[PDB]
Amino acid sequence: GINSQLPPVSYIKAIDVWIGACMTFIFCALLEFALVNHIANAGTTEWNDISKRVDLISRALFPVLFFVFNILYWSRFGH
Amino acid sequence: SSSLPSFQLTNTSTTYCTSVTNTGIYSCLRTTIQLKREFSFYLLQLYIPSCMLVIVSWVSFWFDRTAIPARVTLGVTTLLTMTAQSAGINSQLPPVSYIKAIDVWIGACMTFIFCALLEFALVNHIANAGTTEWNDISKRVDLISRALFPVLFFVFNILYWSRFGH
Ligand SMILES: *[C@@H]1O[C@H](CO)[C@@H](O)[C@H](O)[C@H]1NC(C)=O
Repeated sequence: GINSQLPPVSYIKAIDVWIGACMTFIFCALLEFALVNHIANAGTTEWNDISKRVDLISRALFPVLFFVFNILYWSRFGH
Repeated sequence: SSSLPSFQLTNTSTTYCTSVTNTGIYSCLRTTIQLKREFSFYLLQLYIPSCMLVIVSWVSFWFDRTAIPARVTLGVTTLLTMTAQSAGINSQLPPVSYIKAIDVWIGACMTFIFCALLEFALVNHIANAGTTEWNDISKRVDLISRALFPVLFFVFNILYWSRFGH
């Protein structure tokens, strides 16, 4: 919906960056669950502890990394 | 060079184009400009998104056969998404009636997800048989596709860019 209203140009606009970013953060989010499900299937007690660990990390990792990008993005395009 | 909206001017050239026509021989000057596009934009807008989608279609192979809701949803959503992705792209390409390179690269990703959704159908079909041997074949198909698809895509990737890097 966004892409089909931006004036046609053939160089990377700032919004185009911010779109691909969100596209990545959701791609990684859907990817994170795939890793968790993969290691959780193992019956060993250690792998279960790692599966739970990956979740607990991402619970606060992603909001941090996005906030990092958030800072980087606006500072780059706040001129 | 900056002024141009959609193209980037690389080169200029002053040559002669004096030719001989039915009416006679007329002297002629031809100035020429060379426009090529920024690969950067089209890479981020068109190519990279679909690369993520093809990768997503692969992670259904790393899920076991028993999780039917997992691999069905992954397979059908990825295909729906690609059709939408292709729709957003297709409705901004300048109207032409010959196969563009991007158009090839779209139909390819469309196929790799069609085959991914198809792979699970094969696995689910042979896994229903109670025999332990079919089960080992069911599990084998998964383990292959886990590394088969990324290879075949990487093969196509090589072929594609080499064909369209001229
Ligand atoms: C640009 O034009 C010059 C002059 O003819 C030529 O020597 C050069 O090869 C051209 N460059 C490209 C991009 O081919």
